[PDB]
Amino acid sequence: LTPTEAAVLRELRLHRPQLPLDTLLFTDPNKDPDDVVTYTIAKQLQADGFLRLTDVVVTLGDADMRSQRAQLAKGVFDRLALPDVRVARGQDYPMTSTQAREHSKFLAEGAALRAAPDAVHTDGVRAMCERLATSPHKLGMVVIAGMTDASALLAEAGDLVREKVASITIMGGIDPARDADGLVQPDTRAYNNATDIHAARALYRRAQQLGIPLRILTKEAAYKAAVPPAFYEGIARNGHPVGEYLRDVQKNALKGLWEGIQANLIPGLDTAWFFRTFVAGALSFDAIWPQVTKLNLYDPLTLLAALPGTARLLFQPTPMHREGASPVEHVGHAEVVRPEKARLLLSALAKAALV
Ligand SMILES: [Ca+2]
Repeated sequence: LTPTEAAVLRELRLHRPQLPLDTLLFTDPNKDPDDVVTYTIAKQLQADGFLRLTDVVVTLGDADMRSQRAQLAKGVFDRLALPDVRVARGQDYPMTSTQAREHSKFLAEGAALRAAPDAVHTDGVRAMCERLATSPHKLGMVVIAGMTDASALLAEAGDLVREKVASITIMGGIDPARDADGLVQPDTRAYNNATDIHAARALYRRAQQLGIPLRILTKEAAYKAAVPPAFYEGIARNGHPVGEYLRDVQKNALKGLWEGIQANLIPGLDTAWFFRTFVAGALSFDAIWPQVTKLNLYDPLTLLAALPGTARLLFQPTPMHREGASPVEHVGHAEVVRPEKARLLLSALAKAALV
């Protein structure tokens, strides 16, 4: 670690809960770095007693694709010394031919990290249901992917969820328009909502009907707290296979995008877009990489917003619910009050986890 990377951690450790929060995670890894960065910081947050990641249900793609994502997730948890995490593939959800193409994106970098098929399960949220029935304390639900399985969990176990879930924290989007009853509803444009829009609608609505507090972190929250390439270069620096996966995934993705834009293989985007997005022409990528200053970490910030100790340190969520209704909070650009502490905590946790 670095000195300032210690003081923020030291500071976080002041806010350790009495018991770690048992956590149910809904995730779609290996189409970008986001989800695996989250597993990485979760490792350190588990080490320091903020959470315990008991169950992970994986979505995005058809049944076999979800199993591949599940095997990848498993492989990462194994390499993070998190051997107890129970990973299962989610259930089928509606897919056009177009979605079947797009939802099947699976980075080559992840192929070699895949655990054996028998290391992961096929029965979705069943174990989560069984856990909800037998847990002595309330659990958190963290949603960093499409909402097919999170919604199914509420549909199947609404009785249990009402009594046994403390909150549902979601990397999603809020329609500026409330529904007929003034309930918050998902934005059709936010990636995790659009994966299965009807499941997202059903999750946002049913959480409020059941009185489960909802916390929605939207993409603009990540902008202030975006990290440089050194976040990635740093975690890979000691040869940790998860750190190396992450750095390679982020760098290769950005490289493919620059080169495709440049050659016009990706005609709808231009150099000007790339520069506004990642920085602040005819160049090769090794000349562009050092200029990159902004890399967004949506899913990790979402996990940070889900734990009371981390959230108090970084955010002031804005209430969105009608008076006396089931609570709904928004974390957007203005609600991230210590973005530089956020950036530092993210780096500290990630580095610590890979030691
Ligand atoms: Ca994700």
